[PDB]
Amino acid sequence: APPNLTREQAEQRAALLEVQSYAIELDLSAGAGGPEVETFGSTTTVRFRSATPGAESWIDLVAARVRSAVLNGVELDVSDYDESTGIRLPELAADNELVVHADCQYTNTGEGLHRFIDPVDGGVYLYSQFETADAKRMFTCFDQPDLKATYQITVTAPQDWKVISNAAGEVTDTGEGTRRHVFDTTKPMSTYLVALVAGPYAEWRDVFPGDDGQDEIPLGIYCRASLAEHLDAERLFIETKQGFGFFHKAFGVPYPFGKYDQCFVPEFNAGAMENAGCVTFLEDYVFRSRVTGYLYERRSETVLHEMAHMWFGDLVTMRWWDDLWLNESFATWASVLAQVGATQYTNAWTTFASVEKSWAYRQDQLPSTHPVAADIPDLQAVEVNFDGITYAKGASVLKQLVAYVGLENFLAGLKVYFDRHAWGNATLDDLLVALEEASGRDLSWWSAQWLQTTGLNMLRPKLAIDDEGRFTSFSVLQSPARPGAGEHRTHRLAIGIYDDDPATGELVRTHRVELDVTGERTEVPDLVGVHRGKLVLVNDDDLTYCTMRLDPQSLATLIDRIADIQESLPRALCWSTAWEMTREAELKARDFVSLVLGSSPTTGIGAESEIGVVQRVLLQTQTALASYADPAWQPEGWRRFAGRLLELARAAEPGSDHQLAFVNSLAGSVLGEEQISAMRGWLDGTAPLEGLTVDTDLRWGLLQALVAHGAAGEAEIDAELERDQTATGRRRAERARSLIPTPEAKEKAWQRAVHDDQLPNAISDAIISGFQHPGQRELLASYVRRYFDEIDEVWHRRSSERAQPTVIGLFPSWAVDEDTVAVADRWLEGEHAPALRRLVSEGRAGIVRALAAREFDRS
Ligand SMILES: [Zn+2]
Repeated sequence: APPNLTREQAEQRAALLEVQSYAIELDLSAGAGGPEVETFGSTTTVRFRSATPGAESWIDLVAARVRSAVLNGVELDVSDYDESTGIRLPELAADNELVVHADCQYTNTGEGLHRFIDPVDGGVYLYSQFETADAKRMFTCFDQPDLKATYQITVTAPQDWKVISNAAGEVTDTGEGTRRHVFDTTKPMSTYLVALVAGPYAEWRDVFPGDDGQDEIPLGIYCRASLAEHLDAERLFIETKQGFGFFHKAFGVPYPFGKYDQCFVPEFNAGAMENAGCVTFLEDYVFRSRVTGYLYERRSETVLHEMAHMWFGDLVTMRWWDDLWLNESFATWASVLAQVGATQYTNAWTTFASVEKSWAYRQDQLPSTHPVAADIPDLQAVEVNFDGITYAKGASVLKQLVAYVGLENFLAGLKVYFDRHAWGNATLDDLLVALEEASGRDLSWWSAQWLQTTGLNMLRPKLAIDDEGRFTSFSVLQSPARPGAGEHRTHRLAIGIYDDDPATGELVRTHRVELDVTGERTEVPDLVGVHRGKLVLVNDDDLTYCTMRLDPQSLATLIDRIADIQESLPRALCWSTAWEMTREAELKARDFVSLVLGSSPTTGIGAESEIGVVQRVLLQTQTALASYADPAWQPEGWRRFAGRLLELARAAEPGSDHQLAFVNSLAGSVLGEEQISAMRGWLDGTAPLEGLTVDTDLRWGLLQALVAHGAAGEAEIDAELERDQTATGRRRAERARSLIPTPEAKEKAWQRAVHDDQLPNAISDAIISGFQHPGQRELLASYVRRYFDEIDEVWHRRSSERAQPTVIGLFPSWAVDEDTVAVADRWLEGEHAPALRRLVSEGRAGIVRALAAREFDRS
């Protein structure tokens, strides 16, 4: 039970102490032994200064036992030691020295010095993970980011093992089964950035050739042995080299640490870690299969994300953890800049927009949303106060800060900031000021608008044109931020005009204006007299964080010309804007489906190069068919859609994501005779779609589609169960059982689902998962009113954790009716648990929204 350091405790210790250097010795000789090994030898010698001689302080440590601890000559009383209390340090001198001999535990969790035995070759692999505060599990330290120091690490290793750390080292053979690894003293670092990576790791090497004031850099890659066959080292070294050439130009600071080693470590909890000069990666980035291009891009971004930290995080580190959002956010942004600037992934801002940004917007519109910047009063707070929104929205708003300051200014203040604060600590405000100095902007209000609030502002353009089509006036209307306080933020955004390219007839940008948008209305005089083209795009370049609307004329053009938009970022914004206008009843549902389907499989989404956007659009199109479309037009809608899914898939590249995407969409769609015919053929080899590999997942999905339409019965599911029985498989089979279209099958599920008292929680969700379908609306009418009637008693019956998914999942979002809305209010009358009402409220709103759009579609 390690200590929950508080912001105050850290501030007080930071006030009093200044740490100079750490000397660490570790006995890892017993490490290559078997599971009975539980401890290792950690001897820490720390030199530090105190500015109130005679005061009492404390140093952090988490160990099995403490052999001895000797402050300034005196042997200290370790009899009472507990990890939650560390080591009190009374009678401090002005200059102190502490030596501590202890025995630390290896771990099997993510934290501290983690230990793993490869079940295949029996070899033992060690790695460390110290963020936020696990450094104390290896050595004695003041474990808080603002007491930086240099480290001199020496390890005694089994002789088969390599030992990688922050700095480069030298090895001398001990000839007793071991080797001794002495690593250079490092430059100053925080405790959680210290690395130790020890084992029989496969090892490559390469070097980034030095240039432009940047010295050469020794690079290496490591991974377990078994995994070494699948390591594309060549590729990784090219992407590492692209990054090092980019970042020192951009930042104006050469790589601060000596070499750059990157290790792929087993059982890694956190994906990647930016230990200085020793970056760690989870094993999923070692591609063991023919792998999709999105995975390469994602991996490329991840490598770049950690490399960025060398400067921002490792060279200048925060003071306390409430700047953790800024640290990761900046890195996220820097790595998309690098990808676009120096890698093959020149479409990176598009990916960012459809993946991280879209996700941020989705989260930020729910009632769960919270601001980026949270108060972090103690260490435990970090884990609960910063979540995905923090990071997804953090990156997106830092991108807008870059736009507002201006990129060249921003990069210019980065240099001031890295030089001003290098090998030291720094706050948000320390960086806002550097940026004020570089650009003359006033950012005193910025955090209060963007980091401390929630919700999105809408931007709608207000325009007028003359007989010639040239703007006579152009204003941007900003709406209050919702959900939230309702403030109007300040944006730097661009506006782009798109017109036919005479040579190709494709929509290309013919004009671009940038401006500060402020308050509830902003004028755009740079557009007066400019021809309005065919498409007017506010928030072009996706520089700001908002909800955008298209004018009526641009909207009409889009329906018939979206695939002709030459660039992917503008084309992705319109896919986004069209869906948001469908959600809000400004784009008729039927007209969104027409946007999506296009004239041909070569127009609309059939033409979208971007896999992320295709997936989202396909998913959103289904949602528009099931809920926003009008019942009269809906039967046709589904046929048109499943018709197009089928052609799109029978046209896509063979192992392509796009081909897979069209299959998976067809799977969840409502099908006609041919669709079922072809799909049935795909599970069999009767008529395989070429290149379409059918794994269990896809096979199960295809069957779930077959079974859901009556084309496949219980027997068909049952045999697939013989083909595969797994924890995942039972669930997958259970979902199929629930989908069969018969009241008896549904009746079984409601009771089994709602009422399986003794059913595993895995299975409950899988029983509900298949309980709904776009095409069984008639088959579910009974459960509309009964869910409301029943839920009360299950809420009182089941636990908090179990009950909420059942209410959310079985909420009758399939019945979009005034009747069902009326029933929601009817249920709403009786007093019920606030948490139960909390769900019915979210749930009811979805039905209401769907009904207003159902209506606009009729309009
Ligand atoms: Zn990060």
